[PDB]
Amino acid sequence: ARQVTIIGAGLAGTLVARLLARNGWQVNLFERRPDPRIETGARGRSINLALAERGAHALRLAGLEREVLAEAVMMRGRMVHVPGTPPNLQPYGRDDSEVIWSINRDRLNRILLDGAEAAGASIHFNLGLDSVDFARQRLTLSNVSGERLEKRFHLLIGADGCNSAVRQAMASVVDLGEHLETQPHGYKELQITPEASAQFNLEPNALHIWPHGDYMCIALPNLDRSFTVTLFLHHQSPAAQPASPSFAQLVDGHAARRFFQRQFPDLSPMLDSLEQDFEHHPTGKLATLRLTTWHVGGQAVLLGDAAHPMVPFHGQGMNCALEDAVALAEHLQSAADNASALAAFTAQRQPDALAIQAMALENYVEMSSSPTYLLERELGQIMAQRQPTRFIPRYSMVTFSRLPYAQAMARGQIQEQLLKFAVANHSDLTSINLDAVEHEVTRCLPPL
Ligand SMILES: Cc1cc2nc3c(=O)[nH]c(=O)nc-3n(C[C@H](O)[C@H](O)[C@H](O)COP(=O)(O)OP(=O)(O)OC[C@H]3O[C@@H](n4cnc5c(N)ncnc54)[C@H](O)[C@@H]3O)c2cc1C
Ligand SMILES: O=C(O)CCn1c(=O)oc2cc(Cl)c(Cl)cc21
Ligand SMILES: [Cl-]
Repeated sequence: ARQVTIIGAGLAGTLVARLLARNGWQVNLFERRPDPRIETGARGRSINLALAERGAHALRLAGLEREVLAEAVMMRGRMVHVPGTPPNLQPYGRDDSEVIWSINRDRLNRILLDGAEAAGASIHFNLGLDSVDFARQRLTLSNVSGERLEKRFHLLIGADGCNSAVRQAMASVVDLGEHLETQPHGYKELQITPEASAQFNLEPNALHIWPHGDYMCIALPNLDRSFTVTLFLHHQSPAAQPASPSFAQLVDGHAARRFFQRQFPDLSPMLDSLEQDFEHHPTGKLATLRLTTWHVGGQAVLLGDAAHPMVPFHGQGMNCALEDAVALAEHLQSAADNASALAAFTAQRQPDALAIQAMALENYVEMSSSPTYLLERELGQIMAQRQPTRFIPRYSMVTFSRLPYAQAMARGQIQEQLLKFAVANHSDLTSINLDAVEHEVTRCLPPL
């Protein structure tokens, strides 16, 4: 039986542990945090995420989809809250088969842990990777107190998140060709209780957005009708706009309350614990990190956030990480050797990770910050109606299909240019020749 050591019992690491263990690999998975399945007297994490077709299909292959979906809330569409305008749902797809699912992060992680153990993986908690000696094939782990433990390894999988210790260890034996693109927005998680969401008639089966140009709020529903709200706001005000809102200006919870009362007046009354949440929940950091290299020979490989940190504006990081886990297990299972598997996995996934990193950055303006847009959207709908196997909106290709991200991006670019050019010198749809636009669709977009 082939042996593997996985660092990080998060989403990708646990899924790849199950896929490999059920194929007979001897799997040891190491996690810095305690086992979340061991109930303590501490209050649990209300953190949630959007599960889409890529993630759901990965869970389906693993035999875990039904269990995960049993505690997921359907989000049929985007509910945009602009003061004055009544909120009106913008459906994501054609029917309820084209939806996204809101799931509690910790619940997803517990289901994956049970799944990895049921397949035969051994999971070791309270052990964070500190260093790797590639030449001697040993690694060093430690608990929070720094009590060290050394282990021999044969194949090392870094599924240890955006601040990957495996990636840091690889960077000492190979040039990873890392390019870091910092994101000016920080984030803060806030809560809407079930009583407040019901009192204000906040739709449970939708993804909610409060756009505000350079900043915005989003909310995802929970099974109990509470919502987790995320504020995206610049860490600091730029030199060009010193007065512009930023986390630096929000000195305490009371300052945060005044900011919400002014900028998000229909949201502030639903946020009963705004002051406490603001002061007790730390401000998160966002970034895009691109690597030229994801592996060291046949010895180690990165996947998920360890390989390609991305901004969260498309809700695709976990989806991508689960898609990576499937691809990695498939390559490892069937390759001539580990070195061939890792090189093939990297070559296949790198262009797709670059594509979703670029599309995630682009989705921010779509959510937060039109006259030409409406006519383009209108013409796009007719083209999707006339040619449903050729004209598929980029959001649908990314969210509801398994088309490689790079292909979704390439087809999306053709569509965006086609629409932009077609509407360019026209006031309305009546002056636009629909057959000439459809001609371009049949000429430039092969059927899927
Ligand atoms: C604000 C925000 C919202 C998001 N919303 C969505 C969404 O709606 N949909 C979506 O698809 N994605 C979303 N994402 C992205 C998603 O959270 C990540 O892409 C995903 O969790 C990556 O999975 P992973 O397994 O690679 O890493 P992680 O889930 O971070 O797991 C890494 C694991 O490694 C462990 N670890 C770290 N260092 C060590 C070490 N040295 N030794 C041992 N263990 C270690 C960690 O404790 C953790 O258990 C969001 C991200 C952010 C920041
Ligand atoms: O474009 C939209 O209507 C939503 C995009 N999105 C998503 O699907 O899941 C998400 C999760 C988060 Cl955290 C963010 Cl910021 C956006 C999304
Ligand atoms: Cl994301």
